[PDB]
Amino acid sequence: SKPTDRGQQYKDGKFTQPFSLVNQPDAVGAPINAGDFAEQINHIRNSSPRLYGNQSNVYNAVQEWLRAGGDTRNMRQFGIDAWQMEGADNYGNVQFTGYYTPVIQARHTRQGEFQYPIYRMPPKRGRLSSRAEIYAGALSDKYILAYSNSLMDNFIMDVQGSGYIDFGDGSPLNFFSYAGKNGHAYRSIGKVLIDRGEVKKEDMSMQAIRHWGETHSEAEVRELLEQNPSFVFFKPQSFAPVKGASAVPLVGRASVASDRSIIPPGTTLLAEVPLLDNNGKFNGQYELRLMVALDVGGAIKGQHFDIYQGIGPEAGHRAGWYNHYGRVWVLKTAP
Repeated sequence: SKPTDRGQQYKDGKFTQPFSLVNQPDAVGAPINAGDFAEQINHIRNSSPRLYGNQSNVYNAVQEWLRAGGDTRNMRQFGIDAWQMEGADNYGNVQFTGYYTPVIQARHTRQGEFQYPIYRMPPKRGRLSSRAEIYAGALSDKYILAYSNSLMDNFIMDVQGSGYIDFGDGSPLNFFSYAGKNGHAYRSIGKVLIDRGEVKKEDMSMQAIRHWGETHSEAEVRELLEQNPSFVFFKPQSFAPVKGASAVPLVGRASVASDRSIIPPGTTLLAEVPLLDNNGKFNGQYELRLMVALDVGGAIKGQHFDIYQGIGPEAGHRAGWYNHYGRVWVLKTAP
């Protein structure tokens, strides 16, 4: 009837439309990320001047409001309208998932836990080998770019097509991009997990696949991954800050991926974000933050938001691996 296990709340009435204008958002206090929000807007200003010009009236009003105190009760003084989203259940519970930029730990030689090679493009002959054959050592060692400490991390990098690598020697972060693919068509690992009853369809995502790997043995991970005979090859690439589809560098917890047809890029959002414990479970608390839609995702549709958590392990922990719920108000100004 009315579950609360994932952060759902029912104190804002029943919604009859996708967005509803409220006199004052049901959120106490001020956003906690004013600095990050400003930094995010500055990135839009410099990286996407066209988008900035079109939304500047909103950003300016929000900035003025924040400097004056940022309390949600004083938003109207600045012409800021708050449109509450009905969410996934028409009770205002907005579906939230998280994503982040992983930093793969790797070494130049195979040592200790680092035993999973990441490859550059081999000759056409070697490209014919399946993932299983490659895992078995079908390719020469001269094509190995690095030895990671996680087979699952390598796969997630395969799907993404690129990834950041830390060799642990204090040198600059390494970036590797898509160079090519092997001669085998890919198969969905997520579909395999869904068919096996291991992961729920609605909770399926790259993060969910990541969590499955963490809760399973090396043999089980390898067995699963081998169900996809495709394999990806990479090449060194000059470092570039993480950007969303909008081409704007993303600021952790100040940006989201959203459905363009519902929440256009550049849209300002005030959100009560559900916090998670060490097991990825809603811990009872929420954080009031401002965020801008600056990315998209293949499975991020409707009123579902994918919060960019940032880069590294901490961002990874905050990302979670299944659906959670918060409240969101789209901020706009009336002419």
